[PDB]
Amino acid sequence: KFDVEQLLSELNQDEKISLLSAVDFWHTKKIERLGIPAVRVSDGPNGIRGTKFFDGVPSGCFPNGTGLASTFDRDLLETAGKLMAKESIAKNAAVILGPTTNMQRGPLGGRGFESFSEDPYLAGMATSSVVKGMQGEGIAATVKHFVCNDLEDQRFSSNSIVSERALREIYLEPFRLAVKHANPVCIMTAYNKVNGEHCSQSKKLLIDILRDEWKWDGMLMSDWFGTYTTAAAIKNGLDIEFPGPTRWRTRALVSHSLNSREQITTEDVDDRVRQVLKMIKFVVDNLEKTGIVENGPESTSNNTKETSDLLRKIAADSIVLLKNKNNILPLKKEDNIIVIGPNAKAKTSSGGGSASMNSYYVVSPYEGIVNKLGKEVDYTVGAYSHKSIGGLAESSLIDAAKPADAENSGLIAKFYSNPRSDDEEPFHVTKVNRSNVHLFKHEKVDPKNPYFFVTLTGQYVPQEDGDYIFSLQVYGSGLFYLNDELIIDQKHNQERGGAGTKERTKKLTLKKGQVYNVRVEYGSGPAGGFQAGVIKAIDDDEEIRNAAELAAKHDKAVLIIGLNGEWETEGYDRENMDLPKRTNELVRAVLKANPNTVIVNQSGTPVEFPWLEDANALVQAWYGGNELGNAIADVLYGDVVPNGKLSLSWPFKLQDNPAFLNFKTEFGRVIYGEDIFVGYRYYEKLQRKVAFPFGYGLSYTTFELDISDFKVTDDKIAISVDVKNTGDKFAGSEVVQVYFSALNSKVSRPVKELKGFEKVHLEPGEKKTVNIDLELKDAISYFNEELGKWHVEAGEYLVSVGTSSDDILSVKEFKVEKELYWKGL
Amino acid sequence: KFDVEQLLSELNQDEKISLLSAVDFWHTKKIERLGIPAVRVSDGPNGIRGTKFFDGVPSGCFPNGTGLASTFDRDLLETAGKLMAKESIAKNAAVILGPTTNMQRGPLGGRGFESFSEDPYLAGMATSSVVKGMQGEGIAATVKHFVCNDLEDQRFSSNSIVSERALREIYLEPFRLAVKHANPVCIMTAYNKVNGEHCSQSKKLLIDILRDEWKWDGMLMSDWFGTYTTAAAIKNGLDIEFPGPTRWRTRALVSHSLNSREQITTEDVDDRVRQVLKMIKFVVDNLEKTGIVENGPESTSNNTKETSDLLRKIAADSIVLLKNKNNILPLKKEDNIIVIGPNAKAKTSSGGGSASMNSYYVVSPYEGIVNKLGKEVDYTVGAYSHKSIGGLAESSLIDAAKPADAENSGLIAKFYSNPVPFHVTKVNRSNVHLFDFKHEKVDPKNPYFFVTLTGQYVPQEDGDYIFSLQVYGSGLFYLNDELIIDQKHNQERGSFCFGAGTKERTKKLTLKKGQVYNVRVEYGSGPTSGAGGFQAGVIKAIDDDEEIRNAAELAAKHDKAVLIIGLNGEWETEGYDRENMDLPKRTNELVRAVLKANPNTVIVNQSGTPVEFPWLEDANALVQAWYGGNELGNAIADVLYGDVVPNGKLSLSWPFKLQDNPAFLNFKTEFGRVIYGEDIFVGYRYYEKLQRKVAFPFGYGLSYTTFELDISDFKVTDDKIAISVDVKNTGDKFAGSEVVQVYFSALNSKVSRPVKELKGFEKVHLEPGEKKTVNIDLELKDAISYFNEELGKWHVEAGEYLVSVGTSSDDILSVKEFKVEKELYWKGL
Ligand SMILES: OC[C@H]1O[C@@H](O)[C@H](O)[C@@H](O)[C@@H]1O
Ligand SMILES: OC[C@H]1O[C@@H](O)[C@H](O)[C@@H](O)[C@@H]1O
Repeated sequence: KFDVEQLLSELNQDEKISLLSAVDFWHTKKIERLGIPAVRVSDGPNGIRGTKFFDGVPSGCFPNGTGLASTFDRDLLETAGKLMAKESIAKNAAVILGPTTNMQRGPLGGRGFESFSEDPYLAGMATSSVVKGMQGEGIAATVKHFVCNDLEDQRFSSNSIVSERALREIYLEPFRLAVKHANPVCIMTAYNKVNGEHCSQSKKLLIDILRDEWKWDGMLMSDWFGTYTTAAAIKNGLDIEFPGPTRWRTRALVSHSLNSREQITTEDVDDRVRQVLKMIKFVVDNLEKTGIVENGPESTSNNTKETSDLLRKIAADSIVLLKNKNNILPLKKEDNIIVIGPNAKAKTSSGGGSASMNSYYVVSPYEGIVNKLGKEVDYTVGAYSHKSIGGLAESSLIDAAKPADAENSGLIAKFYSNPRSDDEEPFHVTKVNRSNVHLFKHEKVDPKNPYFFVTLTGQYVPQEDGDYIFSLQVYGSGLFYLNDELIIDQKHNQERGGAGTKERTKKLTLKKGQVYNVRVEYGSGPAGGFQAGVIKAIDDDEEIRNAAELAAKHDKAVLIIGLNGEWETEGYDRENMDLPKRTNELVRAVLKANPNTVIVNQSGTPVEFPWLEDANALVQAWYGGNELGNAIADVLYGDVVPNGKLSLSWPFKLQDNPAFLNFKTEFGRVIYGEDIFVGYRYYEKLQRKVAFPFGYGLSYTTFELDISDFKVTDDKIAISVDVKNTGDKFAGSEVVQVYFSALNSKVSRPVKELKGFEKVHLEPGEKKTVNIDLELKDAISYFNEELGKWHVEAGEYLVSVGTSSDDILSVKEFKVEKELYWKGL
Repeated sequence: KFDVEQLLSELNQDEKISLLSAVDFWHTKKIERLGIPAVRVSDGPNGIRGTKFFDGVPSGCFPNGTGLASTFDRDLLETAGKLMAKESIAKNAAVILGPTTNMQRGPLGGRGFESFSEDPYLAGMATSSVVKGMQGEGIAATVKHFVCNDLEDQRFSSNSIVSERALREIYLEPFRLAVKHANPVCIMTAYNKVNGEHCSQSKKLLIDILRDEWKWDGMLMSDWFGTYTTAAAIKNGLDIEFPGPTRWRTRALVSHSLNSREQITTEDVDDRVRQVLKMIKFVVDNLEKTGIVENGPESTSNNTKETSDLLRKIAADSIVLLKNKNNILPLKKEDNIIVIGPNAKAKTSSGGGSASMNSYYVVSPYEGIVNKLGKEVDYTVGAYSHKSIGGLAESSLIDAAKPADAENSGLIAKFYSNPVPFHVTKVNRSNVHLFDFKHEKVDPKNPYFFVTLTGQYVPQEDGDYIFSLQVYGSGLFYLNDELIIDQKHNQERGSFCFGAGTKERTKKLTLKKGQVYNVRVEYGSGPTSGAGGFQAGVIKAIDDDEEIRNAAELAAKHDKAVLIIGLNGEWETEGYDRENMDLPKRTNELVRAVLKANPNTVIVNQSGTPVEFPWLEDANALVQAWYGGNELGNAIADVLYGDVVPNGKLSLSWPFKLQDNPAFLNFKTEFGRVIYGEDIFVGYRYYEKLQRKVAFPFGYGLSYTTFELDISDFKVTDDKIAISVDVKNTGDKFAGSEVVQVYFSALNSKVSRPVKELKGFEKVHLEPGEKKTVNIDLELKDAISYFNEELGKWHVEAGEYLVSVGTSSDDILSVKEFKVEKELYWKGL
């Protein structure tokens, strides 16, 4: 018993106002007097960070959305969201800030890795599965970012200018599917504008569509700081401003607007408060099922074998095999192999930003291979591809003459009020594990005028002789000292490189075995952050040469390449679709030296493979979460048979893509020039060849399918597809994909549209039948912009059933006589 | 060598934003780096209160605006300007929040008293004159409130709905006249809306009209808290938010708006900042001439004879003699008088609100007469008419074991952060006004504190005493540590604190003459149940029926009775409007009784706006004094006795009955709106068009001498009208001033006009038999235009016009016609 209307009747005006914003970054407002508790929310869509970045409680990191979507497996995505709920309860977060489902209208989007698919049906069913899995556990979902936050560049002001047809068919559509099938408890409004109006105060989006048309009854929260007005946001449907303390909705701003008849009425305030109360009721109603403790502690209690195995399956099923000539794959355990490449020993579990977290652990691909084979594995780096140098904390000690324990590994961070007599004391001390230090709450730290200083210390011991490059990045100020000798100055002259500085570096000749003193004196942000790193310097030409040489001296090479969460991050978009640095040269040399090299690529979004024609085996890993390396091993050796399909089009070159010319905010606007033609919708219409198309992925076995039954009423389509593993060696899963085409429509349309899919597991020689039933209106409508309505048009239509958007294997023609106009769900 | 553009180029973005709001109730932002000092500003339009209300430095209270305009004396008004400036310097206020020129479309307006006149011409010229005086002495004026802040009711939300023609002709006009002749340094935007949009964010008012059309380059400040958006107020031309600390213009609100492309660009901000820079430049460029000292102290250095001379004079010339049958006046020293009435011994210097201040002294009328004759004068109170009961601090002592001295005369006030001491201040005024109470240990954003109020009280009489408590916050009143008055439990809504505080709660007790009693008031400030305030008071109860009789009989045994009546600054105040035009309580019944027993009585009324005199027909001598400021009593004497020959003329129409007024049915905010239904027909323009008779018509007042005039030269050119008027004091006993008023009529206009409109005036002082000539020059377009709403331009229409020269709107003595051959349409100034 938490009663929304009786509480609305009992709250005073000031309490009403106080419910319309969050208290701090993660919490709503407790109202002891009426039994209304504070609710914790937490990022993000691929696992749960909890209440802090710096010194964060470790957690279960899932694979990233585009990887998730590539499973084409609702049941699994549903399991995944169920796991995300357990991870959340472990952090005592009653509400998750995920899934994310904006749209990769082009490939360069900085958060492209974080959403699901360029296809609105796949995005919407992925979204709907994850939310259903979260909410079945009684943890609330927050679908974000509503809507058209499809690039990062200047997102707070960016105006997405988009027709009502593209808006309905591509960008609103995954939210519609999620609402219709999963009823999320919350939605987060976007930072941007749509057609001139910030989403967070758009009556069209937040009220006309979400409320009047869809009848969705959940709670809208702003993206963080993504509120832009006092009264209009309240009038126009933004239920709660995050984070607190409130900027736009103080008691004085709000009640002054009420008393002065400016814009809003008490009815507007109530309407927003009611919606907050309903989200609160969902949380309180599930407290018995979840065990959430208000302002409770955060643990690593979900860090179990059950969780590890599941994160492993999810990661392995995300992987997409893109090429496999000559049976390079699977590898045999007895193959003589070398592992090469910049991503080989990296732990690229996620993209950057709010979706990232602190992990229990991350298994590198190298380690995955080591674990697989149960012994040492030859290795060479081949080339570097980092955006900035980190790795200092990850390879440092407090006192070198003590063993590399967990208690002794890392750096000590000592916080100070002043930068001081011998006798000032640290007001906080933390063991620092990761080099990038992100800021953070303390009583000696003034909330929004936060001035403090960090003394970061430890010992670094070189494992090889030669040159080593040290680095510092600060937002604020700091100085780097090695053996109490200044080596890098980020105090005196500063250059912006997005709020903070450019990396400054110092190359130094060091000696294997010897203990050097690392001390970094940092100055608080005027809330801040910094990164002191170190990397062993290499001779790039010689290292390419070496990797080539080594590759020639082994049967097989495994080259692990790609991008990382610094190249793909909330905050900015990519400049280009290139792999970094000398990667491409590394790859050319290795392919020349051993043509039977398997290439495994980790990225959230497409990259150009210029050497593609010479690459005989190519695997798309994605960013795999905690178990990424094990999952990769599973696929390479065939303990998992690759079963993922691309959730994205993979064009040859950046210029081929439909958003090539409009993927930048210029004069504050982004024109959606391609209209409905996004992803494969674009490339099939132009008949432009791509490297790999939507829905593509190979297996180690072969499959065949046909429509084995088909029926249409005036209202419905039922289709039965027979699928069979025609191989005699591997069991495996195939993804049946159902596309619709209009054969004689008055209106321009995509060549075909995904409207169904089923994933089916088959032992060698096994045959199964999957059923796919849809209401016509789901399958064949388009949005009629002039009439302001969806339209099931009379005509002839074709269903195409296949294993990719290209690989169509069975079709059926049918007729539609019953025309229908509609709105809503 | 303060260079507006150099500074604007130099300020960083956070410095820019910090300029767009004030730091506290009274100061702008110091930018030390750039030698931009904190400008102090101060209320009000009739005297300079200074930086605090409670425990405030005493000042020179001028008479209230309707009084001032009644002088019809530009020179004298310009002189009061200078005096106001000098009083401003004494307080280290570089900027004055005045003059006030909203418009008495009806008589009931809470701040009716504060403005000048229902006449756009009179109010414009009074405004211009007062402003010229102020700014010749280098102190900046702030003409307020722009615009249509014409009742008090719900004024933060009130939507003044008014045609463009009325807007232009009546409400905007006095601002137009002030900008045109006087160029005030600042203007203050009104709290209210005009046709659906809050003044403080109306592009139409603040930019299209004020900037684009009039070309005025001053700075716009908000009324206090009257900002309602972050970005739209910045974009639509509101230069600075008052008071600090900012609500709508925090560095975060503004810079988030800018960075998120929400509504405002950096241009808009520059544009605001710039105007602010100019106001500051004015102040800086006059620091030598004025000697103002940034965050300076507050002195009473101007409490001087010279200054008192002038207040006495300005007060004297504001008085309007309305009736004088049978030569009851001037009173003669040898006359046997008794002074009677509710306002005889009271000190009603001003109207209520931000116009008020702490005075050096107020000479009551009773005292004024005492001073003139120099002997005890017989008196009886006659009746009470206070709205609420005060007095308690005034007539009390810290220790009963001491004499009635300076620092023993008051109560002690102690301030705690917990209920029952950061500050201790000795209190002499019963109204404890905490609105701008500042303190190191008080949060301006949340002013949470308590007051214990203490001292002892000694009654000079035997009977019932009525005690009173009034609060905004919470209060408890104990006499002798016994609970007598409860303002904690079940509060009601009444008129205290601009209508926000409590109804008066009182306790009748029996007391003993000379007996010491203990007074303890325990007060919680506003946040505990704006900082707020409270009032504890006491008054001697009277037999109300007997007290009338007593006065009536006493009046009968004297040659002449002097009956002092009217309102005061609790009946008439910022914050709410009057409910009716009635004299308070048993006042009328006193006058009916006194008039019947002694037909030789002079009534002196004090009000800022009209009241009904239902016994008008029986009163033979009737004088209107307004609210006279410090020298109010001495000025009443001067005119009563003929040392000043009454010379004021009414700034307002004075109808017989409230129902008679144009705004009878729409002088209340309803559904957040006020429909200005009478359109241009405001004041005399209403009455003359309806041929409705009034008790006393606009521009009316008597003398103790007689006058005649005629037009002795009349010339028309293309742009100008020259008129000459010969005026003679045709009496033989008294020297005096007559006011020549010049009105205009359109005779065959295509458009409904008023019967005539005030367009020029002159005051001329004439010894018995003296004749003089006065010369009025006016530009044609400014005399005879109406606003053509359809074309959105002023129109000088072809046809015939009539000029009426008279000594009131109802006493035309001479006329002249001219023809206008060719029309002109025009905008601007
Ligand atoms: O980190 C909290 C939130 O902040 C914003 O930066 C992001 O756009 C959201 O996706 C995220 O949930
Ligand atoms: O004191 C500052 C301001 O206070 C407000 O209450 C009044 O409306 C203004 O006229 C005055 O100048």
